Amino acid sequence: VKKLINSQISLLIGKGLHEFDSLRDPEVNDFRTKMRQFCEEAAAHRQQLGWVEWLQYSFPLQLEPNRALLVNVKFEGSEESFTFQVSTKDMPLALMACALRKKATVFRQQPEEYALQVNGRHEYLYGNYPLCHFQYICSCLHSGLTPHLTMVHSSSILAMRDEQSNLWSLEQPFSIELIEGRKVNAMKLVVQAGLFHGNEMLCKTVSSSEVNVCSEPVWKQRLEFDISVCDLPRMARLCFALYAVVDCPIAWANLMLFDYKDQLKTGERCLYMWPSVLLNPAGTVRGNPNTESAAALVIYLPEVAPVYFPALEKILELGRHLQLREILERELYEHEKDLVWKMRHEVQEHFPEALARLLLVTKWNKHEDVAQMLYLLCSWPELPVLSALELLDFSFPDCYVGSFAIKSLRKLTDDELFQYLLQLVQVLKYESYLDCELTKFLLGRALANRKIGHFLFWHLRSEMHVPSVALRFGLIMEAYCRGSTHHMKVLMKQGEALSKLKALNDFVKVSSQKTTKPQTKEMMHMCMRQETYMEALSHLQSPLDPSTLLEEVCVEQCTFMDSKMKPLWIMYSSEEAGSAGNVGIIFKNGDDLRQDMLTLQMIQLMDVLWKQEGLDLRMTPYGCLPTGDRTGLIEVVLHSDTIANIQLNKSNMAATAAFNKDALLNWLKSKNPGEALDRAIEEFTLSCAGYCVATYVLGIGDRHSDNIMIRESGQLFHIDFGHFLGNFRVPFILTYDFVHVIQQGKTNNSEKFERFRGYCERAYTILRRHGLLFLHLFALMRAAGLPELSCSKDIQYLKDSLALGKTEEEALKHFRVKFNEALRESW
Ligand SMILES: CC(=O)Nc1nc(C)c(-c2cc(C)c3c(c2)CN([C@@H](C)C2CC2)C3=O)s1
Repeated sequence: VKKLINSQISLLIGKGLHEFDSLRDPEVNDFRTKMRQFCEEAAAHRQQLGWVEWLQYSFPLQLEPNRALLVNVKFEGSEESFTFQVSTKDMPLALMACALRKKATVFRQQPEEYALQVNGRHEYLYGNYPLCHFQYICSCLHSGLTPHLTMVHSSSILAMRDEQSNLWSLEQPFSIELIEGRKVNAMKLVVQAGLFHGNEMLCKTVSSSEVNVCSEPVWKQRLEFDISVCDLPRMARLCFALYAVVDCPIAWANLMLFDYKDQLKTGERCLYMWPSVLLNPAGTVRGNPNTESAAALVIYLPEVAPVYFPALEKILELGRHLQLREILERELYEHEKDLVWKMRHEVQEHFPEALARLLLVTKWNKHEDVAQMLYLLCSWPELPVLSALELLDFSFPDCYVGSFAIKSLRKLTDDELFQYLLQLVQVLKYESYLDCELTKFLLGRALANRKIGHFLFWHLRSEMHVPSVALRFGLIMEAYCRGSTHHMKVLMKQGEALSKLKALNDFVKVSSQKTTKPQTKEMMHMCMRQETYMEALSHLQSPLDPSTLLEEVCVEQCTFMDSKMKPLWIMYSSEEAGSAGNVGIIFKNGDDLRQDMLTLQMIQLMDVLWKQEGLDLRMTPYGCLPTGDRTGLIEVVLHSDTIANIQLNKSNMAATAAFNKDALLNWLKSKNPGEALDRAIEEFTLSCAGYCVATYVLGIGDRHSDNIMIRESGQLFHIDFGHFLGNFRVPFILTYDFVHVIQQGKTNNSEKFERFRGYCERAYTILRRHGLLFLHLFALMRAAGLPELSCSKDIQYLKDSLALGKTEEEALKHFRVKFNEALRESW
């Protein structure tokens, strides 16, 4: 059983646990033992949670960022149910009271003993919130559906819990010996070397002498750096770059000068290098695992003796010892930097949220100054979440700064954590050591919230094919599995389904090139009807949303789309869920989805920020999740079609039109007869404004009818981008056919069109006020290595699009010019 769990973890993470042992790495060994203990302690705490607390762990509340409605309620094991009329302002407890009173009269004879389950879902309604604060209830109101809920007793919840159990003296200049290499190229070879603290250099870079490409090259020369050994900061990074010249990049490699035990490193080191696109300080500090083919560089760190980095007590001991200040404190010159450092005590006392700027002006290549910074840091007041997100960036590489950022981030709600989880996982790629505060923070939150654990796992699992993170991410996942053996098995079931979908999709790719679609579709179904497929594809939690249950696969309704990669369309049904159980997922394999996944998350964030200000633009933040190498799932939006399909203006249809411009409007009329047409045009108008502003801010062009879809409700959404941040300055885009629907099919309708302009302006001004949040998240995403999110010019695009330099009046003026130009562009 102990053996079995190891084999199950190995299969789940895609890497045998035996491979960790074979490295013979003390840091790996210590990480595994320490974090296993940490995660098993979390498990012990979880298994003794009270039933309400377990609900909060397993089914965390999905809330939104008077009026009457019908609700159907039943009891766990019963066919019979009661339809109640309640108010939107009523609490769950009031609803549960009604249910128990009805049961008492039917059975002929305590609300606090119950929770309301959403039928056929792992989602619950509970707590002191009015019904309309829950996302499920709001979803039902907007779609006009009846909520269906099930009374679940505390003893049933506890049964779920139970079944799911488990130094300063060294003044000489820092130097190294470059011994030799082992490589392939066409010229002479040169090794550039630099000391870095994050992005900034600790001193000038030093080059090696030119040697012929011959060999297996040899140098055996000392490289001496312009910085004392006592002045090396704790997180000092020695970076190398091999290239050829008569420029031709070949390889690079980094390492930390101190090890994970705070000891200065000696002596000889073999650096297995990574291939280049000269210095790359943000690159990983672990060697290339492919030692067969990787070019190596052997070096010698001199035995200066055993020296450790000074402890915090010694650090603090050493350290213990105006209008224009404000005018610059909202890139700065030499005298301005000195002003800030001079008045660093005043920054702590009066301007604590300017810590970042203070950290950027401190001299990290002088230990007394670094010291002087850390004493202020250790009594620095906790900062808001927004400030802490900036501090996670690689520009702030110091470990005490990192620890301070995490300390300020502990007040993140689970909802905020979920929202920023993609970025936080990517920040792990900047980390220097395995055991770190970010990893412990994420694991802790993941074990305290099953939904966070679900998405943490998949973000990590989806990058196990990347050699530079496979070890780190594999270890984190192993640790998590030690924390929840039950959830490990739940995730294995998802993995087994995805394995079958990959095999099925490979068949479809081959088959689609050899026969007709009806024939490929029929053989797809025959493959799915195999017992191994029916079993593997049925009865699992959706990777897109663990609260969504994918029960019985509806083979007859499964198909594939015509796009190059032939993405699979998989439909499900659930008797217990009813119509809400009718859900679809798309499996797509062969394309890099990461950039589009980022775009969708950012649109999702925009939607939350708008709703927080009482602006609902009726967006469609459909689920999207990377699951493996160029593989991911997409949540199907049902009852929708492409603008292209509708604009074909097919005959013998309700949408058929006298002019092509009326095709969209006629389609909406057919789906929304009578008085319902007005709401659909509004839903269309609102969503159009949302996506117009979203694509403008994110710099998304290439917008055509094949990549835009419309729901029968009228809601417009996008299914391909991407292509963002001006990576084909993209203008604001207004399409004539959409303007036509907004104007109710009329040629002149300023009333409706200017309302639409108002929505766009309100949406735009709200995003400007959270401009810094976007900049900080995108900064952290530079860790991901996306082709179109590589440098400062990509970040600069957002500053320009949100006009953060300008005042609100100037920015709004500037936005109105872009809107008007887009209006003129429309025919
Ligand atoms: C009725 C109907 O077809 N409803 C639909 N709803 C959705 C949500 C559809 C959809 C389909 C596909 C093939 C994709 C997307 C969305 C988004 N997207 C990428 C940009 C993301 C993976 C990164 C796709 O590849 S199709």
